[PDB]
Amino acid sequence: LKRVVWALCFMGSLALLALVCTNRIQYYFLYPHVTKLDEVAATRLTFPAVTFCNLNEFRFSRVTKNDLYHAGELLALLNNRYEIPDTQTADEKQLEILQDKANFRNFKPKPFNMLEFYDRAGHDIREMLLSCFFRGEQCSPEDFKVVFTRYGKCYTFNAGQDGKPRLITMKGGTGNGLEIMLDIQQDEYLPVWGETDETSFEAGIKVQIHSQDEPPLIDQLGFGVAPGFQTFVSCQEQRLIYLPPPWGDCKATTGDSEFYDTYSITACRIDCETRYLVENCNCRMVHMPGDAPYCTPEQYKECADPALDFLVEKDNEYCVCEMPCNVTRYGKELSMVKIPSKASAKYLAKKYNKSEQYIGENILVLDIFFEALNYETIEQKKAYEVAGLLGDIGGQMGLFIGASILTVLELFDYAYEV
Amino acid sequence: LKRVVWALCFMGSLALLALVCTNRIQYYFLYPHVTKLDEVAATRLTFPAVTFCNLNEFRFSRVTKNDLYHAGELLALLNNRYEIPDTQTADEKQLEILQDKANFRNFKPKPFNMLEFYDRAGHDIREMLLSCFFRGEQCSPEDFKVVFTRYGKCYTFNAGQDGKPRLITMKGGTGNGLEIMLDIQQDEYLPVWGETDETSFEAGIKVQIHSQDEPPLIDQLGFGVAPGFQTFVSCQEQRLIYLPPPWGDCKATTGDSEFYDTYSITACRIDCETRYLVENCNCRMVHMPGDAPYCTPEQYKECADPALDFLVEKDNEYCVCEMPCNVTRYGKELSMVKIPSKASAKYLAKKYNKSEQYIGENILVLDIFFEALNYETIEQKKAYEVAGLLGDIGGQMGLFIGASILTVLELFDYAYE
Amino acid sequence: LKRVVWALCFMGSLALLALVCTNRIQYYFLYPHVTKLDEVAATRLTFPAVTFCNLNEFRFSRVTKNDLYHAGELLALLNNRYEIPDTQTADEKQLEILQDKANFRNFFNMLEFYDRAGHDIREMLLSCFFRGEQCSPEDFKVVFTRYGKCYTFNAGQDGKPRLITMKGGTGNGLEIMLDIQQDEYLPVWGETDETSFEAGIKVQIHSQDEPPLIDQLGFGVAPGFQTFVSCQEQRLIYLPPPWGDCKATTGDSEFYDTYSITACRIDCETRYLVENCNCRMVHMPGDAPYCTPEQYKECADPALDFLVEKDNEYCVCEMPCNVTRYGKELSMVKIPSKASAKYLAKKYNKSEQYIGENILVLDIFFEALNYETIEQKKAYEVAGLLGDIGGQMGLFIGASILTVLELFDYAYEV
Ligand SMILES: *[C@@H]1O[C@H](CO)[C@@H](O[C@@H]2O[C@H](CO)[C@@H](O)[C@H](O)[C@H]2NC(C)=O)[C@H](O)[C@H]1NC(C)=O
Ligand SMILES: *[C@@H]1O[C@H](CO)[C@@H](O)[C@H](O)[C@H]1NC(C)=O
Ligand SMILES: *[C@@H]1O[C@H](CO)[C@@H](O)[C@H](O)[C@H]1NC(C)=O
Ligand SMILES: *[C@@H]1O[C@H](CO)[C@@H](O)[C@H](O)[C@H]1NC(C)=O
Ligand SMILES: *[C@@H]1O[C@H](CO)[C@@H](O)[C@H](O)[C@H]1NC(C)=O
Ligand SMILES: [Ba+2]
Ligand SMILES: [Cl-]
Ligand SMILES: [Cl-]
Ligand SMILES: [Cl-]
Repeated sequence: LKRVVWALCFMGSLALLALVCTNRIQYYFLYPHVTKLDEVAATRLTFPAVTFCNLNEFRFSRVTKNDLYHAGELLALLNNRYEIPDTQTADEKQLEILQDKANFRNFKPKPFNMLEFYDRAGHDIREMLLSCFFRGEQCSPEDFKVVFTRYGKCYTFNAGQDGKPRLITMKGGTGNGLEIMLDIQQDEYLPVWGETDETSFEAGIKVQIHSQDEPPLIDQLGFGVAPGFQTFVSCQEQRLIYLPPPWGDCKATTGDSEFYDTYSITACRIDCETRYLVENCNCRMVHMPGDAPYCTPEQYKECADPALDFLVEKDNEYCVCEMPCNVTRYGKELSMVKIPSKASAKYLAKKYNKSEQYIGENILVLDIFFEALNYETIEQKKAYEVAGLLGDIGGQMGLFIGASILTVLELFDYAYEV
Repeated sequence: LKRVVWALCFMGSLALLALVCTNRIQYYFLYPHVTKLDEVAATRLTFPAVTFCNLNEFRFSRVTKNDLYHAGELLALLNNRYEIPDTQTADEKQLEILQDKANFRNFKPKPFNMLEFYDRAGHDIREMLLSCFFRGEQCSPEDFKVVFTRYGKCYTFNAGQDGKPRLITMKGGTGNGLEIMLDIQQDEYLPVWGETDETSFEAGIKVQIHSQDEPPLIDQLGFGVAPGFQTFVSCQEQRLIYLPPPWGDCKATTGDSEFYDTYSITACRIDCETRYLVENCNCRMVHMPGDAPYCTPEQYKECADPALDFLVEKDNEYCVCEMPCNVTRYGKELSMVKIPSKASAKYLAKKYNKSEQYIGENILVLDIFFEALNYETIEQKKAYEVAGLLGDIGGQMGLFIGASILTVLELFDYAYE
Repeated sequence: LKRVVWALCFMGSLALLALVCTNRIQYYFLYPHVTKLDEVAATRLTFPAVTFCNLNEFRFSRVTKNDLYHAGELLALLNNRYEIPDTQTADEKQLEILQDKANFRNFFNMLEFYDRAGHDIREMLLSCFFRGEQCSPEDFKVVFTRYGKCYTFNAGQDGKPRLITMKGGTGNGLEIMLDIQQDEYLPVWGETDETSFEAGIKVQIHSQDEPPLIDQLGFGVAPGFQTFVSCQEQRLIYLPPPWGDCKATTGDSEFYDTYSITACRIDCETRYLVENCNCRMVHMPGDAPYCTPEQYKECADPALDFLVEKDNEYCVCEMPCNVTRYGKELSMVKIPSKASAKYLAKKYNKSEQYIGENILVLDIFFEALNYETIEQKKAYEVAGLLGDIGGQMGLFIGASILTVLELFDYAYEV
């Protein structure tokens, strides 16, 4: 009778060992991870890269007759027949100027390049930048690097490219960061006389705070800043460490692109777009990097734009961009105050030779800074390693039947002898 | 002497095994969890449901003499004695309209319904919606579905109700989302001539971005949008998975509500309120769902409001809403640009046959989109499961005394003799 | 041949046990932790303390001739030679007043000057409501910061009970209508260090256990808008060494009852200024002597700036293990509505323009009646290590602690 109770106890114990062991094994092959959040104080923080664009792509006073000829349809200033659209709400002077530039009688077309057009007709930072301050000391427009995006000629402060060393901040708070007073030059905006898809009613700038290791993607990752306010941006540096397969989904390999030195998801997207447009239309857009020839406005109309839209719509499988394992993100909180005060309106108007109306509707102040001298870390950590797996299997294997790998080897010994 | 040192080693080993084993047991019985954060790229994102209200509950030009008679005191247009309050700083015409509407001389009242009054007097989406675009293609006011909230007649885009399929976005950024130009119609706002508790000075709209599975709760979960700016709202889809008892506190059961098909904490809140008001006052407010009769303004005055206030403090234990285990939340970052530009102000003024002053104080553009085509996941994960407990107990049990469950069974066997 | 493969299996098995066991040993000695996020529903939430300053340090109408004499250079209204700045863009009345106050023919405490000349909450506070019930200016406690005379609602200091809210949403919180008094702003005729073009207020939402640090931790609120602030209470629990970096011993400073990272920062600053200049600035607390405007120019400011740059290691403030933080999301609506501008203008005896350029409404509340908890939790405890080493020790060679002791015996005998 005792051998029966022993047989039942050994059988049930071996069954429990079976299901528990297969449980821990399956849990290991899920490759599970859990997250470790930490806050690290630092004596210094590397200030990020700040890219800003004017919402107006190009200045009206800088557009020329040749520009209307080649890119008149693309710039939406002229209709398909090289004639001005509906004149509703058209200033007499502006409409006469445009009508004069669109005469096109005995006109010899000069050579035209999209990057030349954006570079000269775009808003000059030397005119927009009314004042610059970093850590309380003056900055020059030479700190701003020209970057071409979908919005046109844009500028990146502290880009850290072309061998310039990146700036640091040793104190947090509103004073100890970037602080620029900009004039968005609303007088230079393209007149809107007729409704169009490209017609926009916004006035202000668009800013993206990003690491120097990634290029700007201002059309998607930027936030707007409106004239007439001083906007504060409190930043919190975040350092992210992800896990590669089979734990998570990250880009383990450096994967350097021909266009960009360091791999980033932004660089992967704009690289994918660049390759697609170069293959499909044999030309490259203004914002894209490389050595390819830039598109002509005819190529823009008949190939480039429908090609990108078709790439977005047809299938995401062509452009699948994984996230790198080491990522520096910047968190940001926005707040506003009014500019200028009644005590300063006259002084600003006289300082920049403008009317107080103009100052009120054209001046914005951007204040970008770190809230405090610390950074957060978010790390994906492996939850079950092979040492822990063997430890649990050994513990339960020793608890239920008290056997070992040598014991199973001995049972296989008798099986081979049998 | 050797058996004595052996006895000391076995005793100390058995004590240590005792305290370590009870340690792992107690840690298991705390039922602990830890969190798994992950970010997932996606080729498509389901666009959320967007509900907005005008801050002005009902239009002044649509209020009628009968409305003043029944709900004049409730709307704060008339005083306790059904008379207009002080006319201080009242436009002559503006007051003339109200004085004529509140005559009540030889007036034979007609039936009155609160939901009819809000549905007819509230701001019409056909007049507010100056332009609508979703993913660059035009939308109609018919895309917005009417929901009645505490703020009055409100509208939900991509509500996904009545069999409509939920919309998706295949690109991120400002262009590729919902983008509406609204006229908040500040001329239709209730005149404020005298101080009252209900008096408010704000002008604009209130928006809540929420999953289609939940009803809006704009009085608590909404954010404001001011006229004269294009407000960008960058959304981040977050997918949350919680643990039921005994690990955490989540809804293990489906939790069928009578009013709503899907369970949500909001649906639980307005369910608690609706049930409480039906039991105490036998009527429901406009925002509440169901089939009960709507309250009359007298019922609102003498029963509903004090009942809700008594519900907040006295019965704070009475309404307990557990959180569901699988929840889709949307995070948001707001930024603004100025509207309109000087190059467009007059074109807007002529396009909508308004003065530039009006455009300046009445037009707002709302741009709701996903920052990028990805979603975050926040999961509560069990930290100590029974397999790990048995493995650790077996490991320490085998390290300290080298025993097994069969060893203790044999010890009970020898003890049996 | 069988004993040879048995011996090799025991050798290799002991090697595997060695590397796995040392693996768990080293992993345990990393002292790792992982994060636990949780959301806790509550019937009540303790409302935070809200400190706000006007961006304008002191009122122009309250400055007197003596104040111009002593602190004229510091306040930037007068130059080093006690003369008026450039007369470009100067109000005729303001310039006549300043020249008259600067007559300096036949003609001071910093805290008296800030306390009396600063913006009075009794004039700024046009309306106050908390949970729908009226509040008085006496509920705000005066705190002196770098911005000047500032005010803290629900400060909870001096034994006052902390306020609670039993409902979430815009109505059920603090709601104040303020007049920033833009007419009292210092006239700016020439460039100066204090010169600012902003108009509005600065707010910091913080727990009562920590002092305000509004020049660094504040956000702006612009006039002409009602800004809503949705708050989410967060409770953070950190680990002390060797797991993390937290202050296990509170080691509260004499200046403040409860230890906070901010309180440690301003304590270090006060101590440094007392050591180098034998005086304390306006914002600093204690019983120490306040600086004179001459002391400010030649000692205080360069000492503070040099303290930030020269020795950043000197002030090391550890983070406490239990920290209550408040998350916040801002949004705006326009104030006043066209239907309400006239009533406000007449109610407060101002022009409709003045209301447009001076009135702001602040609405601070909890989004919902819950709070988040973020806890650092130990990933490998000594019981788990002994369990893993025991499991692998029993799987690979099947030995025990008693087995190793017996091996020491048999080795000792032979
Ligand atoms: C990602 O960041 C980690 C640190 O956060 C890097 O790990 C360091 O790698 C260097 C080798 O170049 C070592 O000298 C350091 O000791 C490592 N630090 C730690 C904490 O392990 C890692 O190399 C980075 N990965 C990439 C691809 O850049
Ligand atoms: C200010 O600008 C106007 C615009 O052309 C110009 O005529 C005037 O001379 C300028 N004044 C000064 C002082 O430069
Ligand atoms: C435009 O509005 C005015 C009143 O403001 C009205 O008289 C006129 O008929 C309107 N025109 C159109 C085309 O609606
Ligand atoms: C810290 O806060 C937690 C709740 O978040 C509480 O349980 C604990 O008692 C507090 N004190 C310590 C020393 O952890
Ligand atoms: C109202 O404002 C005027 C203009 O400054 C002032 O003279 C008058 O005294 C004010 N009324 C009161 C009651 O303060
Ligand atoms: Ba009752
Ligand atoms: Cl997992
Ligand atoms: Cl727990
Ligand atoms: Cl670790």
